Amino acid sequence: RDYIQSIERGFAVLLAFDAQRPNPTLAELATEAGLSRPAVRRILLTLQKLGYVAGSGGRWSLTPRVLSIGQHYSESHALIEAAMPRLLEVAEKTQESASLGVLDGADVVYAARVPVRRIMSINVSVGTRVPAYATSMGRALLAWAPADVVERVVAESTFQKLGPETIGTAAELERELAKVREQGFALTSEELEKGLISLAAPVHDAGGTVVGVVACSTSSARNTPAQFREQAVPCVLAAAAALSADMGFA
Amino acid sequence: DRDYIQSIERGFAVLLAFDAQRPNPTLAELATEAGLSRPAVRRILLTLQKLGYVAGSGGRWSLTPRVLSIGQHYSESHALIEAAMPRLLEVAEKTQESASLGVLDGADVVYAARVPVRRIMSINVSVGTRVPAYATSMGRALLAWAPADVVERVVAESTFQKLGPETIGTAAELERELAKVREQGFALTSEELEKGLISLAAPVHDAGGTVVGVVACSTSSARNTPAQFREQAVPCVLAAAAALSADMGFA
Repeated sequence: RDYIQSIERGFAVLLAFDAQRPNPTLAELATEAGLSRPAVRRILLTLQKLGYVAGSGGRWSLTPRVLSIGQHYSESHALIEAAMPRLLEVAEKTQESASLGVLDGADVVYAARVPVRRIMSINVSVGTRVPAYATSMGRALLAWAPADVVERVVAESTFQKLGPETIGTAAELERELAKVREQGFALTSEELEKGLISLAAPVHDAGGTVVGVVACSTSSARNTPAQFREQAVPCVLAAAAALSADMGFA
Repeated sequence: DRDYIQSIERGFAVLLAFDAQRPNPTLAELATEAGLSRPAVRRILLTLQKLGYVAGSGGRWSLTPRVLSIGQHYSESHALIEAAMPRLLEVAEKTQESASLGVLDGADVVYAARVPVRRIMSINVSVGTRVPAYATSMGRALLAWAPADVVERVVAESTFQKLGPETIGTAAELERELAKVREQGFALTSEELEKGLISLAAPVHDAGGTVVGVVACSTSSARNTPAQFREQAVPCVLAAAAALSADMGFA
């Protein structure tokens, strides 16, 4: 009708790949994608012609051309490049990795990252997805968002218990959103994962629309939430403010 | 069995039509760029919208962040290492020197891959060895075309301590070195990491134009002068980096 299911299946094949299993057979991909082998074979051959996969010896690999499509999101969103120097200022000051988060349905996606080298690794790459309900980024992105947006997120939010302190209910989400509006930032402790503490502050575009958040995380082994707030809040808010200015916010 | 699904090609053609020049384009702008009819592109946009990859409003369209999540199903570093091996062997055979792939990690360069040669008196590096970006050919070739914020991080995290007789000691000096590298197309250093050690590195690119590593090669001043080594080794360090760049889809 207006729905091209093969496009869906094309993505399903790409997403069936595991970063840690770089060279699967057709059969492994089709089982992962939940698609028939003839479907997967035809998709693979198309993706190969387009330069996204390479096939050899019954096995298949992604190519770097697979990162190229993602790079178009960044190229067409100037906030990403502008973010980098501001995130570096956060990472240097705190010695904690600094990120730009953007809303994508019920998830937040890490759109840009300045990592710090520890073994005590708070591990996410660009394109990593985390639920909005359970994160500081989520809350700083939803605190000033429309009610319909929020409901649409809530409807899709699994509200899993991910850490010892993860909120349970949407009624509870709403109480955290209220705090964020009063604070001007979100703080979460042990909600996305055991031992994980995060701050995030909203970034505004020229219209005063919250288009992203500057975020910084620590381990509870390094700081208590109150310590992390006292230490890191000033530079997280200053980074978001500058980034907002960069976008033409007044 | 047809081995080709056109609408998958068209889906990508539409996704790729969004860029710095078309951040929020209309249907007509997208259809023109993709080389497709507007009805076809309309149907593809509506499918991509349902899948959460684009968002449409007021006759204009945007990529959502969802496309970012595709790349995380890939390790480029693993792939670069695998593709590197044959090219590094080529370099080791032509130069008679251990050939390495270097990658950037913060202010350090890591020896990601290595093809060693056999000498009694040897240049000793294992995979995983880190050397500072500020003091090395590999560092300089990894930084010379890197975004300002990447160079800025290195600077903030570098000690700039003297390691060999000729190590640069300042950000201003590093910056001058990087300009020389942009102009040369490769880095050459001598005596900056250790007395008697001379090094060359050339940048490697992937499909998206990003410098993803360097092909590198070192010698001893007992076997070569810096000018001598640059003569005999640069051509094939360059050819190896260019061949590996191609393996990685660089146009």
